[PDB]
Amino acid sequence: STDETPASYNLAVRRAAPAVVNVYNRIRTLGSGVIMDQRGYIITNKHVINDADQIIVALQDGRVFEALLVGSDSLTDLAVLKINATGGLPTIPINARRVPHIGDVVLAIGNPAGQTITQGIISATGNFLQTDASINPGNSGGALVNSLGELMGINTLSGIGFAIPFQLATKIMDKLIRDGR
Amino acid sequence: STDETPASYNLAVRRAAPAVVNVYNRIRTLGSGVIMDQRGYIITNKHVINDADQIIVALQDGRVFEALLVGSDSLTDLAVLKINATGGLPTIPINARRVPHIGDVVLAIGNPAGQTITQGIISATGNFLQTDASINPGNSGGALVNSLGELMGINTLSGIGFAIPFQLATKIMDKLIRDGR
Amino acid sequence: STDETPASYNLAVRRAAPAVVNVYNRIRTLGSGVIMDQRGYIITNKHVINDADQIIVALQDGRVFEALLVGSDSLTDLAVLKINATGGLPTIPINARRVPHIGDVVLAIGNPAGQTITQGIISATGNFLQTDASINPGNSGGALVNSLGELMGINTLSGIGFAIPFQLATKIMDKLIRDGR
Repeated sequence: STDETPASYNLAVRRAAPAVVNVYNRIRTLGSGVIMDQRGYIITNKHVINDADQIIVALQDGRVFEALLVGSDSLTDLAVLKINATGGLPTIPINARRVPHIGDVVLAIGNPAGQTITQGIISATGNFLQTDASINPGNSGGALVNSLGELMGINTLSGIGFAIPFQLATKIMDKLIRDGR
Repeated sequence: STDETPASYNLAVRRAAPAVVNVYNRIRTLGSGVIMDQRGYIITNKHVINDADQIIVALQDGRVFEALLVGSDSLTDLAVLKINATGGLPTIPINARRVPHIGDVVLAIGNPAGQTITQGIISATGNFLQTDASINPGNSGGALVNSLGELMGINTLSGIGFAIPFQLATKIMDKLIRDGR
Repeated sequence: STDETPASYNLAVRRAAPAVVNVYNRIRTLGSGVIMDQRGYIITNKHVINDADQIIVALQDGRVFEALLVGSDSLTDLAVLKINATGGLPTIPINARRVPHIGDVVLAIGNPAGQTITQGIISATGNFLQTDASINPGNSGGALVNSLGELMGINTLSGIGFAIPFQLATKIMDKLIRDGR
């Protein structure tokens, strides 16, 4: 037993969990969020930031920034936030070439802090992406990733949970960065 | 990440999901079902077909047949249906030599349409077979299969779900084909 | 399909399930328990044994002993029991060198009898250890183990379940064996 290695998805956790953050109002805990790029853009659910006097974001490595709302799309309950990149921001691994398949193992990473991670599969490929991984306020707005750590979706609320396919989330983010809502 | 392959049970989905079908009344959605053989026999739960004026079955590939009730067993809540085989029916993979073991990974495949798939293990080998895979109306009457795609059980209703061991389901089906109920 | 082997965690079940036992009052079913050593010591939840006129323990191999309460810690809801070792007691595999990581696959083994086993991962490493494996009265007081079979925690009550890290459980047990509560 000692020589052999336990089955684990910790690899995906190490690669992806650093990029998932807390999101607060100023002090209340709103929900989770995901760092998408070095520029300092962050995706979260619209309902999380719907009534925020001031928005604060907290990484797992201890850093704490203030975020400004870039914009939101009601239809997808998504919202993009912006923060100053110190130089060295942890970003969510993304693979635009990866094709999500039904039955793929997925971890739902959320940060209501500690950090909570649940495991499931893709029930139905994205309409949105379905998974039997628990999706709750604690991980709403966080990332859904495969065993590799590659972003599959953004966890959203409202036995089956829902995430927004990463391809669509990318596109919505871009269009929100350029135009606004 | 791009070079490497995600952990997935999609293999089992491709092998088994084609054989799981919808079941309707004529238009209401009754539940799920499983194609067992080329002859055109289909297992579903008795409660699904309990009050059907007319029974319709819908495959994932787009075909739609009418089904006639062969018979049912109250004790197992099972029911066998019959449809004309076009020539080329997708059937549920079965291995009579395979011995289900506790801890075996299993996918519960149901078709309330899209098609919903959940993942778990065998908690207790069949009394019936137990699994922590979600078993709900959406997948009641559908198939439970291992990572290979081999039929383990027929999902049934009434944290733990229940499926009827494929060995018993086979036997009950045969006896219903010969005698009736 | 027949040549190939199903994905399974049955290995861990065979190695660990023998050591998980039933716990009764004398006849009511109280909960689950875990055999820790050849001496005949057994960990269970304090709430399970809180009001026991007489305590009985039942192994999976058919043997039935009476147990005496060594002591308990309210804070961890743990309780150590003692039974005469026949010679050949099945004990829960323990690895003091093993470091539990987030994302590790874990089976929650409980014995409300049959024996119920559920699967999940470590959401948060132990405060206590979190897992999305179902933790219910049926498996409260039982073992949580990895794919190897190595004890990770003692399942406890009160979408996320809780287990007491095996390192802490070991220490609490020792201190209860020496002093009492």
